[PDB]
Amino acid sequence: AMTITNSKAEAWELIGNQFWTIGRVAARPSDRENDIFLENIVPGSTVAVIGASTRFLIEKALERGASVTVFDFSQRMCDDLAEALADRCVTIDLLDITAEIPKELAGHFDFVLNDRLINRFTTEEARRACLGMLSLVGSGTVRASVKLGFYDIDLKLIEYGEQSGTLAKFFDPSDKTFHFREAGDVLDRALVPHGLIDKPTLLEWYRRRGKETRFDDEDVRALLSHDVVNARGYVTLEKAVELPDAPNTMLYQFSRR
Ligand SMILES: C[S@@+](CC[C@H](N)C(=O)[O-])C[C@H]1O[C@@H](n2cnc3c(N)ncnc32)[C@H](O)[C@@H]1O
Repeated sequence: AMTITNSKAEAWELIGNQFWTIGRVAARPSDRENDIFLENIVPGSTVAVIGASTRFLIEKALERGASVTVFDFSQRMCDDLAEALADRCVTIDLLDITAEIPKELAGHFDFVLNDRLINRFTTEEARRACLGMLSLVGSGTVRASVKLGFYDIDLKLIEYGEQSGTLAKFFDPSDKTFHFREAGDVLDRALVPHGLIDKPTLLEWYRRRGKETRFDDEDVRALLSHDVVNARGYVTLEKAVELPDAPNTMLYQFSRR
């Protein structure tokens, strides 16, 4: 019942294992990218993955010898993941990274990884999230990739919502936040192929997904330097790398010590 405080979790009850079985292939890290997420991580390391959907990244983490805990705010996601890994030794917990971290977990991980999870946030949600990741790692490293600029669907959203003159109703240009459930009829028209998941399932997933903010590189930097994220010590961006396969996707490694 943390789905009361965060109704976005409802969006992922809809999807479950479909995300990595029939979802858009490019919407998860490639083999190479799993490897980049994991560099200099060695057997024995404690690693937290936020997003139980990143099933193959989690599986390379375990194969590498790391002690992996997965966090996700959706019960089905946890359940389908625990099913796919029933033979492996791994901890899977129900948690909302934008909620305040349980004290029993502060500074408990060497690494916190997530792939394009920040894209599932609004700006104030993403600020809270980054704080949570930092809270988890204590003096460890956070590696978080972010997809930059607009999604293909965004381009249909602008177009088909301009012609309709509804664009301002569901898109805020101040920080580039979309409200999908509020484009109404435009959403249906703009939907693009996400692997082999069908239109009814997409539409609903989008509608349940709430608001989402789009980021440019300057936007991710502004987020990381924001007072809310530095409220408990100052943050350091150690590096930022443009990923090979994924779509204009920058991976950011940061910490606060
Ligand atoms: C990893 S992110 C998006 C990128 C894509 N799913 C991937 O694996 O590359 C989506 C996953 O994170 C989870 N998630 C989204 N928002 C969350 C939040 N606020 N707290 C915890 N988990 C969240 C969702 O349940 C979903 O499993």
